[PDB]
Amino acid sequence: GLTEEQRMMIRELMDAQMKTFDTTFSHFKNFRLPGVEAAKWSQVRKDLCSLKVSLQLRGEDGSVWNYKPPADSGGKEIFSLLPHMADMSTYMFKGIISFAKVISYFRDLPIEDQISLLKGAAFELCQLRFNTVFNAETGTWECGRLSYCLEDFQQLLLEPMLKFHYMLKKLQLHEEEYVLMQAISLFSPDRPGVLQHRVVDQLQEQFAITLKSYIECNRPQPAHRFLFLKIMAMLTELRSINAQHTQRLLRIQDIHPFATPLMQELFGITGS
Ligand SMILES: C[C@]12CC[C@@H]3c4ccc(O)cc4CC[C@H]3[C@@H]1CC[C@@H]2O
Ligand SMILES: ClC1=C(Cl)[C@]2(Cl)[C@@H]3C[C@@H](Cl)[C@@H](Cl)[C@@H]3[C@@]1(Cl)C2(Cl)Cl
Repeated sequence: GLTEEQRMMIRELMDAQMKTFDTTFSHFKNFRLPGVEAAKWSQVRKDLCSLKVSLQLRGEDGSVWNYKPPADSGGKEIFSLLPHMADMSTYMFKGIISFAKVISYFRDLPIEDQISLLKGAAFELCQLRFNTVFNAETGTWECGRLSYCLEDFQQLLLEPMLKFHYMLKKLQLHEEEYVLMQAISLFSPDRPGVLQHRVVDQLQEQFAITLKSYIECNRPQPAHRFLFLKIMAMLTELRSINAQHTQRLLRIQDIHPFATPLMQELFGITGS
């Protein structure tokens, strides 16, 4: 029940996803691993312990390395996973940038708006891709040979990022619905610095109409009533999480620098 333009739109998004999402993380390599003002620190300590994961690395030979993080003992040990997480997020950001550049509607925007949209949406598209490898039964992001497992229930769901991942996963979305969510987030007309507000706003409305129509054509079941509105509400929540997490990053960076060059670009840090 989709128009020709709508089916072409979904095809181009699925094509871009297929070419730029390394779903087995086969090409994520050479990453760092953990080794073998007072009111600012209190806040940064609160920021960093809201996400506690162990790390597992499965070797191509069948060997397994497992890392269990330290407890907070009021010292620098809270930063032990930051270099690794910077490398993983940088890796994800490159895939996201490649995704945008493959899409015709994005290529056709002026380069300054391309940049402003990527700065605005890179984190959100990263989270959307990570949700597709999240295992909600085991609390683990399964990234090929790497796994990130939440450390020991309804308590962890208090953290908005974690509640987001569990709630989005339980909607049991199709690949097409995920990539349309990525498009709607990418083409957000109200990101800081956007000039072609009207063009971006019209593109976003078309991706949202395509998603609403896709759901109406392919999901008649009572469990999926209001699915389109649930997704849109999740995208609003993701924007709030984006703003919250950007402020945590800048606080951590202020007292303990760790952002990679690509992270600095996307998040406004100039090097001075
Ligand atoms: C997720 C946190 C805020 C967002 C931070 C971030 C945000 C963006 C990014 O590219 C990398 C990282 C690594 C550290 C993350 C933090 C670790 C704990 C904190 O909640
Ligand atoms: Cl998404 C995101 C990724 Cl990707 C990183 Cl590198 C990390 C990897 C897995 Cl554990 C997800 Cl939950 C986290 C965060 Cl919030 C961070 Cl910590 Cl940004």
